[PDB]
Amino acid sequence: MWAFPERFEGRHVRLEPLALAHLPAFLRHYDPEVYRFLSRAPVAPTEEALRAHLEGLLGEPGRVNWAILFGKEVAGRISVIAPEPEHAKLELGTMLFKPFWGSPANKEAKYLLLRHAFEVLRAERVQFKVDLRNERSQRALEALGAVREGVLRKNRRLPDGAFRDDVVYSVLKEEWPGVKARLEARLY
Amino acid sequence: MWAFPERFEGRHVRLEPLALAHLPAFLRHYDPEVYRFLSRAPVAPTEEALRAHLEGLLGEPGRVNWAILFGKEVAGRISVIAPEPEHAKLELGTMLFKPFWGSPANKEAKYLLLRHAFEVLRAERVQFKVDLRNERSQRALEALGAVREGVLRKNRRLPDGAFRDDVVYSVLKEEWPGVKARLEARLY
Repeated sequence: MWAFPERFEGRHVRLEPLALAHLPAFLRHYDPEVYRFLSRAPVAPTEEALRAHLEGLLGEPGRVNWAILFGKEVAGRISVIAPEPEHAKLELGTMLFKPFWGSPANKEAKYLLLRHAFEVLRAERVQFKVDLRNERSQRALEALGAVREGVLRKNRRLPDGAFRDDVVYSVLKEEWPGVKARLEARLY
Repeated sequence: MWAFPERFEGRHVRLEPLALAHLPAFLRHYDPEVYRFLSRAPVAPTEEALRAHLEGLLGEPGRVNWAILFGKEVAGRISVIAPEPEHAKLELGTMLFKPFWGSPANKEAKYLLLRHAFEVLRAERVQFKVDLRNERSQRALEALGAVREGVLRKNRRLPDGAFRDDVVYSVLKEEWPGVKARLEARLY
């Protein structure tokens, strides 16, 4: 199994293990737009629905989650999804609360995790998956330098029964130096 | 959970649950080319290596496997991989022994499973994944009418440490009638 740090320290954010103790941050910054392109979105603007969503993140087998701390606030979370050491690959996904969109939080959280994945764990592939309707995130990944591999059509079903398409992107180990450079220029 | 038939009866082949009892067929028709683009390929042309490969197929969580019987021979196998009823999708994969390549076995096995998936289980998406180096299978899926969605770069690692790219294809429920028609014209 791969081991990851419980905590990361960046110039703009710090990461710590996501926990139920972080729920208040989720209750303080609820905006449906933040969850609309995520699976198992909170079903209502309530503590119960948000608790269920957070418990879902913490309970997914193999998933490792960190809260992203930006100043005195929890800005969101970043997750290592389905890590597969045997294939030297993993998936990375982030979600930031609305007030922090456009802050350096998302980029530095990714920088910290990508660096550990590629430089320490020697991952060959890190993939990202986003809803075809999530333009904002596709632009963010394009800016990051991730490669758009394609669209998994009707790859997820919502509670109401409608289907969504997933755009798959990836950064390969050979591409990390270039990606790292772009991120450092933008962050530091 | 989705329920599948233990047995299928076609005009050219019949399907029955894959089992250890089928191992002799694997030992009677060994050819490394048949496994070169599959993960966990038999590590040697031996009973032990082939037994390990077959046990691997039977032990993968959620995987449902059938032996394809063509006349008095076991021609290969077909598998439902990672079925996810909650998202109305599954993956389908086949492997035929060399002597049966070009026979109607592969197409009818797929026809039978695709029909059950789309018409009975109401699947919205059936995906196929093949090694970018497996030209033969990519041509077979093109002929089937599956849509090439993209290439997952360095998506699997081999025992020797080299990486392989996976081409992802899919057939959506709306596309099944067209696919079914092409298959029936070719089979019947």
